[PDB]
Amino acid sequence: VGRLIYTAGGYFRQSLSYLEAYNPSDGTWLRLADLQVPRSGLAGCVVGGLLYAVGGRNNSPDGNTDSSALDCYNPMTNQWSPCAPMSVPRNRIGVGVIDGHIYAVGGSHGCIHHNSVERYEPERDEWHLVAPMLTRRIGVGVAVLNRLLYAVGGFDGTNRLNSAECYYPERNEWRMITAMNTIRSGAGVCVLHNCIYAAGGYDGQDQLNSVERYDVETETWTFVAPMKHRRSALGITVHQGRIYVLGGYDGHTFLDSVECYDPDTDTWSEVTRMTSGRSGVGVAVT
Ligand SMILES: COc1ccc(S(=O)(=O)N(CC(N)=O)c2ccc(N(CC(N)=O)S(=O)(=O)c3ccc(OC)cc3)c3ccccc23)cc1
Repeated sequence: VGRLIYTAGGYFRQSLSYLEAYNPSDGTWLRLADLQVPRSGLAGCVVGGLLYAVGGRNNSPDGNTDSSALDCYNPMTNQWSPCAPMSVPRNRIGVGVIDGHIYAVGGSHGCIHHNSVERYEPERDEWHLVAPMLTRRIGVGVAVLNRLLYAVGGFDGTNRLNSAECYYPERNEWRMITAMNTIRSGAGVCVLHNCIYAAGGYDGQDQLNSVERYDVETETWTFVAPMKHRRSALGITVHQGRIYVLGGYDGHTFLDSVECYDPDTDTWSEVTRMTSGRSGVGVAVT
């Protein structure tokens, strides 16, 4: 009865409003308060025991479906709360937390492919922009390791990317790192045991099940055990020293499948399934 896995938003026929907490130990799902606005291709994160949903794409009927919204969920009260919106709409967004601050990375607004990045301070409820990335990335994967922010893969508006870059907060500058072996957009990126994992995604022709991690020491991307299902636009997070992937699109079907990665045995495996297949969710743990 400790920490739970929270899934918010997603897509099936349209942008979804579901918020659902999964309990890995007893294997159950709990339906929570809906998002005030349905959104797909959003990102989730956690700061001070609070759940945030960032950007994405809503179901607005006026032609403006790209979201610039930031929303806060309080588990203790089951209340969603609107926060200060970002400086620009960011669909297919990537998020990372450093020292209690949320970084919104890349994403898209219509034909605009953001290389820009902004930082949200919960203690001030403010968004301030920082140094833009070296590359424009939508469908980018973001993760944080030792107070450094990594932007991985994506789509620069012309080509799908295998390249990755690193953000140094104390210098406000970006620095390219070693590229992935695989071209990936809409991948699952996270930090587990001092490595940066990149799972699934879309190489431009197929959805992927291959998985590779990055080591700062050797500066190399090496493959690990592949997922049971190819999937892009998947939700990802860590729980109890294991990696969890949620939903996604395999090319024909919006997956309800949920797989778990054991780094000690280098094994993947389905452990449960969501209440309904869906892609482009945001996920966090608290
Ligand atoms: C037509 O089927 C789909 C597929 C995915 C969705 S989604 O609701 O999920 N969604 C919507 C969004 N808010 O943008 C997303 C769509 C596409 C994404 N990719 C683009 C990118 N730059 O990463 S993707 O690389 O992953 C991809 C590529 C080709 C595909 O067709 C075979 C399918 C997906 C999204 C990437 C991340 C989050 C949402 C995406 C909905 C319907």
